[PDB]
Amino acid sequence: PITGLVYDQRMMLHHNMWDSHHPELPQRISRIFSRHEELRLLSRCHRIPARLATEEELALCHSSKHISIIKSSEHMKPRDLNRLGDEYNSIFISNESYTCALLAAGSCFNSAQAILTGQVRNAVAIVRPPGHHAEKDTACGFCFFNTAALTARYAQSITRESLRVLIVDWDVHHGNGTQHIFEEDDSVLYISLHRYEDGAFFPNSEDANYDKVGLGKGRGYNVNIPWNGGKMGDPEYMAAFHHLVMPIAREFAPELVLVSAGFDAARGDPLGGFQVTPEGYAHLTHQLMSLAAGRVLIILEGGYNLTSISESMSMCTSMLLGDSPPSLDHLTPLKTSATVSINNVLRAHAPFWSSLR
Ligand SMILES: CS(=O)(=O)N(Cc1ccc(C(=O)NO)cc1)Cc1cccnc1
Ligand SMILES: [K+]
Ligand SMILES: [K+]
Ligand SMILES: [Zn+2]
Repeated sequence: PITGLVYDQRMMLHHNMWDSHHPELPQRISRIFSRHEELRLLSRCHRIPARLATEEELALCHSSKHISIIKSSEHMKPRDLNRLGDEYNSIFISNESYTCALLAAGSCFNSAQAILTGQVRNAVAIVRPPGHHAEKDTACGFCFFNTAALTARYAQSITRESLRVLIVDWDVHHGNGTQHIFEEDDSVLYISLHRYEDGAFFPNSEDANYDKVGLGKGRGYNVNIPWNGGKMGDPEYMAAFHHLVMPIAREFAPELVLVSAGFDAARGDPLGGFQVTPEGYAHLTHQLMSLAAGRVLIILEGGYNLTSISESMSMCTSMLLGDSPPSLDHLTPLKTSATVSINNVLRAHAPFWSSLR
């Protein structure tokens, strides 16, 4: 009945030296941590230390060239850093970025290890930079290494290769990197909910559509729930969990649940344009706690309204600690396009999941 929490101020050192107001701010993590203390949640958790991921651990998911390039940025001059960052889609780099990405990954490794050895039941990781857009061979969308994907593989490395890991990605953006890393893998089930807009929303790829179900042995093990034409919120997310996320997850029967918990679908986010409430995130967390004997690790991804992410992530930790879910508002009828989205995923995944028939 113990919840772990990892937070390390050193991850604030990654910064944008040319645009100091860039939304992926150092204070994202310190604000979430401060709100946990304000709400007296922090002292209810067992503190798990951060550590650096090793280069060998990074190789679980990333190419040696990509590791070596990001590693080399630690010693680069500002001119090198600016030009390297511009080689990627939506990346800024400072001399501290590599170490910060290592600490984000190693923090989650330590948290997964604590869960899998029975030291804690569940855990929350207040980490940056985020991970889910990072691919095998490249950085993207504020992410250098794929923390959640690396954690799944690390979990398998300390248990058995076939350990069933569910990754639920509720960041408003598609986790293109996580999908691609596990696209041919049946041991890691990837379920993403994301604003899609027929491919017009970042990261602007049809890879995020509902018809991408995985490849090879991973056919059926990639579930994309894409949202189009609507300011989605609690009713749509609750419905997707009831009809898709939870039935598929229960049938998969994961042994560990990782949440790529971005909070950019939250009410107030400057980029997501959605209205998931803090009580909504609490209910999503509480539902996931019914899987894998409660072995759930919540990993911060995106989310850019400092107040919204602080309240939202704190409510998730409150759920991990065993507090009762706060009451949702009256769930309005679903946006018509949300019903269309859910039906499209149901038709795409009915060949693979008997719980959907
Ligand atoms: C800051 S930006 O506007 O230039 N942006 C870059 C960006 C990359 C990744 C993430 C993230 O949270 N991923 O999970 C957020 C932003 C493009 C954009 C435009 C509209 C909506 N979303 C993204
Ligand atoms: K997502
Ligand atoms: K997969
Ligand atoms: Zn995001």
